[PDB]
Amino acid sequence: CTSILYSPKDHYFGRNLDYEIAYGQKVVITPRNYEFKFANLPAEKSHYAMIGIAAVANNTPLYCDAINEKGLGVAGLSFAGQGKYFPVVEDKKNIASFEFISYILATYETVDQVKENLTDVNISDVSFSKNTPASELHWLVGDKTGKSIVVESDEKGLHVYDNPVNALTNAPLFPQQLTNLANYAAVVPGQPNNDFLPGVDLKMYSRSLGTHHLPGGMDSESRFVKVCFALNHAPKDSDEVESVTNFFHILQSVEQVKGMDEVGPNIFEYTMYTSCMNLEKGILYFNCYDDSRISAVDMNKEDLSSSDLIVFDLFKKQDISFINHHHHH
Amino acid sequence: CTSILYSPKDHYFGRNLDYEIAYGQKVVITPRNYEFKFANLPAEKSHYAMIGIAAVANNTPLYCDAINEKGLGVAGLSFAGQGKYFPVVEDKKNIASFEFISYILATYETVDQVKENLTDVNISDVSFSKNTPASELHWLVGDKTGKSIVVESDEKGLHVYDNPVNALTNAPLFPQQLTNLANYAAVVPGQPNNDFLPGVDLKMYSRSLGTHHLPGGMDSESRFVKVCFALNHAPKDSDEVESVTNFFHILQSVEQVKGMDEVGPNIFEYTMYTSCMNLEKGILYFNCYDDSRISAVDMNKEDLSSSDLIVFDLFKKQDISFIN
Amino acid sequence: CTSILYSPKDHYFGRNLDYEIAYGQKVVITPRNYEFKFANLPAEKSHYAMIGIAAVANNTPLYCDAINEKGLGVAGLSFAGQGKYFPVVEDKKNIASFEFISYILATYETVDQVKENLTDVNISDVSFSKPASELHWLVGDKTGKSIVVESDEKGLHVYDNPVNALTNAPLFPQQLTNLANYAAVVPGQPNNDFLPGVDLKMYSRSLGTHHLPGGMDSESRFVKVCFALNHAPKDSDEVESVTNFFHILQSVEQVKGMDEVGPNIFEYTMYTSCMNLEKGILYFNCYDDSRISAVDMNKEDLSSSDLIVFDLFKKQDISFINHH
Amino acid sequence: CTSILYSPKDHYFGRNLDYEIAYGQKVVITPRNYEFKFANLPAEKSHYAMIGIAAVANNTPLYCDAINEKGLGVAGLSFAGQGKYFPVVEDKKNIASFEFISYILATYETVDQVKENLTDVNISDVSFSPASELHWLVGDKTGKSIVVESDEKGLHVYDNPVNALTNAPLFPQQLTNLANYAAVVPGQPNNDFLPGVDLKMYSRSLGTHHLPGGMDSESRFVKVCFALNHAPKDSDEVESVTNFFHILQSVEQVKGMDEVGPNIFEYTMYTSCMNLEKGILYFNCYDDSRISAVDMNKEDLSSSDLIVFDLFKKQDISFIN
Ligand SMILES: [Mg+2]
Ligand SMILES: [Mg+2]
Repeated sequence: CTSILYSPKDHYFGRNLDYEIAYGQKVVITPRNYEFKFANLPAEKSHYAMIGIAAVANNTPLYCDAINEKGLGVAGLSFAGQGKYFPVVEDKKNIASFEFISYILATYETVDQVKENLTDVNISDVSFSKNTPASELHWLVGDKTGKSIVVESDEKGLHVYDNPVNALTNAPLFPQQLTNLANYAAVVPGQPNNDFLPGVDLKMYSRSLGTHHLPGGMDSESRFVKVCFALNHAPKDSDEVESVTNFFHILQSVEQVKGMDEVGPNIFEYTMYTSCMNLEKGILYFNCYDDSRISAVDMNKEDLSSSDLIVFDLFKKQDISFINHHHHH
Repeated sequence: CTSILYSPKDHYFGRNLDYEIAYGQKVVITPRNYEFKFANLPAEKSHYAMIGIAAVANNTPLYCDAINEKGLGVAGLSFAGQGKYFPVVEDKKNIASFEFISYILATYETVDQVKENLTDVNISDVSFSKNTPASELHWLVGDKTGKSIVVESDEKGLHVYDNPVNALTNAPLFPQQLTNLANYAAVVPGQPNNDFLPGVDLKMYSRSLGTHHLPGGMDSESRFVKVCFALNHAPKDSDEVESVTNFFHILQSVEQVKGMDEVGPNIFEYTMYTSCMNLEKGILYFNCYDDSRISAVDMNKEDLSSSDLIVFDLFKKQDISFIN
Repeated sequence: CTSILYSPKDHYFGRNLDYEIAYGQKVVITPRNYEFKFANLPAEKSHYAMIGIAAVANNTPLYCDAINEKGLGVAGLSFAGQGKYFPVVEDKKNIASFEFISYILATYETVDQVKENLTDVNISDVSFSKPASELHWLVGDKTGKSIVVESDEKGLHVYDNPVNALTNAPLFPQQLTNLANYAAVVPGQPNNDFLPGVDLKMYSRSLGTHHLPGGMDSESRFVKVCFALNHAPKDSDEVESVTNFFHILQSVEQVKGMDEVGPNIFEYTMYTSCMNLEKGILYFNCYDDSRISAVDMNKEDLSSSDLIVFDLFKKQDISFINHH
Repeated sequence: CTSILYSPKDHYFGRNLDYEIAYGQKVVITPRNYEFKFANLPAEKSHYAMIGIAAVANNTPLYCDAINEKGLGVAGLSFAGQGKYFPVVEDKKNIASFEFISYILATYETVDQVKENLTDVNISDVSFSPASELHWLVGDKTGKSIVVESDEKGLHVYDNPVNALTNAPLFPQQLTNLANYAAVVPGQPNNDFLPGVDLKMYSRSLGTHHLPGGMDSESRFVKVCFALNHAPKDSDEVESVTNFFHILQSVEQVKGMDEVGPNIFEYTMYTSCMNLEKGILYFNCYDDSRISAVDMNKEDLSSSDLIVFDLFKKQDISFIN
């Protein structure tokens, strides 16, 4: 998975979800008066409205990534082999991993608040379904200040990191992702000046030889480095549709195509969907592996004082526009 | 630019066109009785119909890439700094660079036929319009056999290469592109076996560490290596919509996003459009940088006995489906 | 800097010291009855004899790397920007950073002993003059195992070292994670699972090492030396072992001009030490002298009380074959 | 193999010989009146003297690399899978591959002269006893070099802008691959990678993080071009020789890293450094790190007998006690 915060003028938050199997994800709006029943926290019957991608089980949204009506966004990203959750304790605020997005977006408005208010939180090992383990995750949190934090629960506890590059993928731990980034400090989008072999005329046979060592792999570090680069150099001061178009192209630059990421014999991890959520406007734009067309759901076109989940299809078939048809005249 | 021939069941031929500025490209069907007038070749008043992406000037299609009604495909890809064209010569068949796609598609049906009949060819330095240079190009040619050839005119003349990887980008010369692939021979889509430090347990902390050195650059070699990999490992035995979807994802893997390939201060080469042509069906599928939705034009729903160019818009605005 | 523990038969411990400034290093033997005076530890007037590379100031050996008569070795390596030292505190055993090699080698015999007894240790911010240099350490012994000792912002950590090598930054767990990025490297030719069904042009020997790092930076040197060490010969006698040891560190040597640390200022491999743990023999050479020199600790009076000092840096010692 | 021409003040020409088996190589001085019996050229009983590394069989120097008394240098480097030799023909000057170094150094003085005189040359398929596939680096005291390659398309002579050579691929392809490393710098790059982001510049020389360290031919070529280009200038004799050995050591092959068969490894067997001005050969080998030196001009160059010294030596340890 790859998640980004993109700040051309408005602010846009979303992710690729890359995996080998779908889990019934949908587009889900949770209105202000849907009652959240948290495993070890008091129920919230009145809260901020939110919109994101979620599975729905027993009338409960299991969010993958979402934003709330105040312009805060949270995305959960696979963290297998690095994450650790901990038993419920009487002296911490226990948030189960599957409810982290819901609780944060129900309650909080800004990244600054989330950072100061995780000091007494424990990410618990509670799962939604009995006899089933919770998925191992870490989180990107971003807001309309254009800044983000990374939240990781690992064997040394809960950590919150300022995110200087507004992107996140999977393993390794976040400080280690930032160290690896500097290994690419010599990369440039155009042609480097020749300080490699001064006095020699190199055969500059292709454009953008400065990106010859930019990573294109499907692994977590390759996708992190490349999406950081694509995000940093993306256009700015763009209006809504141009911004959304640019956002999808950033995440497409680290798309996982079927065949290239083998996780088992003839089993492939691929980009199942891509979400793009406008923090200012409460609009979720999306497409998926089978449908290249971008779709949009505006949370603010619904009744946010209601109490039931509002659900739309996420996964769609290829929506081809047939320019040509039989000539009747 | 990046071009491929994809053979999951039907055969699909097409390309990314990556540049900084558009050249009036549109979807153009040339029907059987449009009269081709060539600089140094007999006129062809009757020929195979074709569909592809072209600029139109003076009622003449200037094709970027196209397929014909018999399932032959030709794509012209930028080859600046490597291509060389030559003055017309009496002892050769002279094809001007800008007419190469039109001529080959009007006249031949198979890759084999093209190879056989290029033996006496000179790619001439003639340009379409007076006082404008011919663009430097090389070409990928593919058909329904699932095989392709690369055609390159350079300082040593004309060369035709069998293409074992069914892909093409820009510089360097094609044998050099092929040698560079061997530099990636240890890449795998999954996890490698640890013969790097035998006896040590490595922390295989991410999926697909076998692709950690797969190139992701915007330069011509990086795109060639990566697209060869994406094409080789793509699904097979797909139906029409699934095959088209997978085709676009293959070329999406080497898409050039604005900002990443700088060809001048604040001037960027990016993926302007993506074409995907079904060789069996004569259907052209396309999208562009500004419109993610795939559009389709079926050549066989037009009147192929006509004599005039049939033209459709290529570049479109983002076509968002508003759900609620 | 690059330090290794090499275990072909006997056990060899040593390092390249890569820097832009020399600081008066010599070969120094400290006999058993030289009195160590530490800043916050009891004085040691009787202890283990050691041999290594040190600067001598105020009749006091400031070791860079050394081994003791029992076959324990400690090498200090630059850790700038990562190390953190702490004020002396009453609840801990405080070892100053510049005393670490002297104290550990004076007092302990094995890596296991060093590990057990670091549990209450604080690396103090005490200098030798009036600032200490930021360091971390490799500790190895004749079991063929080694540990890494790092004091950082989270305090003191001791890591088992599965690869028996150490360079500079980043923190040791990050160095291990980065190794997995090279899991597909092999010394020979990889099998082609990159483009199955395509015959690649395997044009050079050892294409499996095409992505092996050759940079002068800390991570590149770490990855490469781990590879060279892991694949080096075994079952060798003394001279063959020493020769192979020097070649391993040679594989990651820094040549003047490639590591620019300031305007026309370069970090380069100033010396290379190789110490036989079983035999107490230090072998060395330096940037200006390719010939290997040898000092045997056990050819000295180790019950003595004074430092025994030999020249480290030497001019090129050329054997002139013909004359007149 | 890796060969370089290094021009700090005097000019130094030499190579690493990387292989898995030795072939009786020794240091050989061939004096002016040794009679060269060329395969398909007239014999030469009076010619330039030369010094370098060679096998000797049937009183014949089979040179690997050498320089002559006039400051010309030629190194043969493995080129397996790329080189092609051709049958002896009546209308070309045929030079067998195993005698190319001998003939060039016996006959010519400068790189320009060699270029002019290769126009009608055929590198023939004649073998001394098949012939090993080679290509050649030729350099002189001008500080310039050329690459001589006989392949499928015939004999080619290339100007060498980087004064280095390894093995495959063909030389223009080596130069193309060089440009892939255009972004490498010896120190820290300016931050045009992620402008406005403070990177963790955690190591010195992060500019070289993508510099190749492989044992393969392209890795060694790129690295040695960089090491050679950035080496010190204006050095005196011993300082230059020291720097020269370090340049080649930056691409040396340690036993175990280059597997060419089951427990069979290609490694750096010897390293030669020949001063073009002074006619001195310096050498060491895998088993002896001490540099040895043979001076051609301390011998009788009006002689006719080969003058031979041992090349491979035991590790020459200086015992300080
Ligand atoms: Mg408690
Ligand atoms: Mg003839």
